[PDB]
Amino acid sequence: CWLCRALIKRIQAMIPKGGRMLPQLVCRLVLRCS
Repeated sequence: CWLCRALIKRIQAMIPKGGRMLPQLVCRLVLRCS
């Protein structure tokens, strides 16, 4: 989760086209964080 969050936060700025909901949630969704 830490790393997932780091990447997720930075990326948010980068793409206006795609949208990810709050990072803790996003990591669980992909379940990358588990």
